[PDB]
Amino acid sequence: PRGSHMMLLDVQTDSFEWLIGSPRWRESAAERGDVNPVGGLEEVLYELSPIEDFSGSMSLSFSDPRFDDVKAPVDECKDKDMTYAAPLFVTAEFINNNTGEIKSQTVFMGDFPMMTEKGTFIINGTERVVVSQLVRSPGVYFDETIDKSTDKTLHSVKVIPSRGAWLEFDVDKRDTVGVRIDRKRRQPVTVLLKALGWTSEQIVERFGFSEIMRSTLEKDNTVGTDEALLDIYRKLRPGEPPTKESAQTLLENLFFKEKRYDLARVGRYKVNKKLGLHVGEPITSSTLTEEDVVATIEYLVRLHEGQTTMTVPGGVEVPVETDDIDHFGNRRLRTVGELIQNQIRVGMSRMERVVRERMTTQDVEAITPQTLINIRPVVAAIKEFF
Amino acid sequence: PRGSHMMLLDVQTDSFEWLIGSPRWRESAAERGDVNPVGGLEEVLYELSPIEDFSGSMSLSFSDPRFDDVKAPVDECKDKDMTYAAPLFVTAEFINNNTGEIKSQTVFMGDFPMMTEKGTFIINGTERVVVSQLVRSPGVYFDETIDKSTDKTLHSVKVIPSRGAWLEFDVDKRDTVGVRIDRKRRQPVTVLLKALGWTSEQIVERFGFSEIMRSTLEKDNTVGTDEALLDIYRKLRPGEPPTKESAQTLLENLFFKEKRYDLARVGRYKVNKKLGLHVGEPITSSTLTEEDVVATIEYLVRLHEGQTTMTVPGGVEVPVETDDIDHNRRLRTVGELIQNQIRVGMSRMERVVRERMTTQDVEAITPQTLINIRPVVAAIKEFF
Repeated sequence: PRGSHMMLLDVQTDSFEWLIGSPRWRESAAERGDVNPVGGLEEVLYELSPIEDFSGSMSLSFSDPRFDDVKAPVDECKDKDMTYAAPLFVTAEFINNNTGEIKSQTVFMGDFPMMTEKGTFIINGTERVVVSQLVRSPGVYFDETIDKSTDKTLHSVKVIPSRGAWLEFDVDKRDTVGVRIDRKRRQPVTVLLKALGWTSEQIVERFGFSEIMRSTLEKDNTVGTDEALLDIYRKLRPGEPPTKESAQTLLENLFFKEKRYDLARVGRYKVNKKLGLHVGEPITSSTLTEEDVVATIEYLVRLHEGQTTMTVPGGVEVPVETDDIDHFGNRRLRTVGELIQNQIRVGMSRMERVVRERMTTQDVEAITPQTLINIRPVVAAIKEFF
Repeated sequence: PRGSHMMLLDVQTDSFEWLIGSPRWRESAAERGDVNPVGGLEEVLYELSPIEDFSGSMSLSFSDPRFDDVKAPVDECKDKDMTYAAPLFVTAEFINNNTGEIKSQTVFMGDFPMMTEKGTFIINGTERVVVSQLVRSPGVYFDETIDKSTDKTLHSVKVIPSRGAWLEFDVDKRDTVGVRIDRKRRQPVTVLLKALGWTSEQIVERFGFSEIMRSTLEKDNTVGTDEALLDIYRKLRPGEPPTKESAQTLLENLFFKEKRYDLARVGRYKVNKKLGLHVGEPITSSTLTEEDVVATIEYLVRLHEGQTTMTVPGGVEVPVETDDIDHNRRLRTVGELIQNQIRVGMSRMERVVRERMTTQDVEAITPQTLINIRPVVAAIKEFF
């Protein structure tokens, strides 16, 4: 329950105009100034494009989202218990990287519920008002709890971007240090370290001061960078055929590429500040770095052993403490358009999984965008939202 | 932040029709089978009527909340930075109980922001959406906490009504049992007991099993009921001269009178089961009782003692445990939200009436001389 107590109608309706990339939004973005304006649905399509198989001999890209006219007037949608919506169409482009052949099509991506003049939606005849929400603002947040069972003191940390996957570390009751990538299952943190190119020697050179890091390294079953990369792939894409190259591409696109990851200026500043990085640098790139990952793990571990300061290589000394003040200032306001955009992403990612798996079972000459694209996860996500 | 994630527009517009007691609502509430329907503003006026002076020699009562036409239309209010509103009038009659004379007048209560067809309000030209909230449902809720500085287990309890003042008890890290009334400042719980007419002997008799209750009673600097009542009044009403009577009156009005306090049937039931009170008896009232207050303190105290069972005098055995307040919760519509701000404004308007009832000449007293609508317009202006 994180809804606003009060909303400005115009701010929310403007955010829906943005989400659908409407003309009025373009001219409002043109006056207020200025260029590089990207629609909400535009962004989502741009983010996941291109979708590739593990080979990767196939790619599929999305672009140019637009709408047809509404299927029925509002009053007709009310007196017939229908949803006020407009058909969504995108430009999908399939590429066979072996031949270089390109197959472009227009694809229907489902009926998209449109905001009325009242700033409302009409779902199944019922008029609804979507409320803006207060969510955790970008940053890196450390905390402390007590285990329900053994009553040991536990520490965890969340790297929360403005946009993209979550990265979570924790010390558990079995004295291990773990990593959760994109809310997936828990792995020993040494796995992620190796996937980034760290040898066991470098790991003990850096984290040898901690015994739980030395024990985690022992009870860690991966041997080498390649094996760690594949363990991550299996945790994130179960049932799908792993390769060293696609897992490597996967990890890069999760945190280190601007396309699907963004801390934004506020997140990048707060991460630098908290960990003592970029001591004299301005904010340019808003992706995570290898330094951020290593620093965060070190911070968590020193926090667990009861240390109060720390200094990363080339950084300044910072206090090591929980961010227990995870209230007031550490929250931001997500408009209606942004909320819908987020649910679109979720549906899109499930659609993206089906594309990859259909790329491995379909005949490459019969493969078109239409054969690859199942829009059900997208219409189910919107359905779930309302 | 406790707003809904989604509202149904027809629910919110209906709640506003209910608030202003419109004919549209009165119809809608007739076909639904609601017998004897009462509007939102109408309900509030009843809760505070009549306002009687201490001596019982005069009274002031309110009725018939009604509106004229709105000042400017929606468009005109948007263009001129005007608030889209309609003047509110009530009927207020003053009775002199000595002479039997009645003085009835129509009183202006201020400009009332009206909800549009979009479920919005135009305030100074800007269109705004008030959001329904999810609040804690009625009942009595015990929880457990760990103090960082001592690793001590702390327990707290909140008695939440459907309508009215909160009541909180807690065990701190100094092993004192305290109370917060209407979310005001903490006092030792023995002050509340003394204020309710309990003596130290009666307190030691009922709560002697607890060392922290003995300790709280020791460190309690209040001697007797009268001193306890004054201390409470000081905490609840700062800057104001504390008398004997206006302290007892305040405490009665907080929890034990229907005018200002309502557990609702769900609350009354939940409190009964939790504390093992009136096991088979039917619900006759939804106010708090002294029995509830004492039982709640005892529960919290036994909870801290590590005890697993409690049997209140004349009650049944209940398990002693914390509550896992996960879900419950209830929905407060926009109309109900506005109604609560009206209550606040009206209650301040009420205190001024009582003040003016003392210092004015009864033969010159009219409803217009008693009613100052400034706290009401302030509560409304603040809300939006």
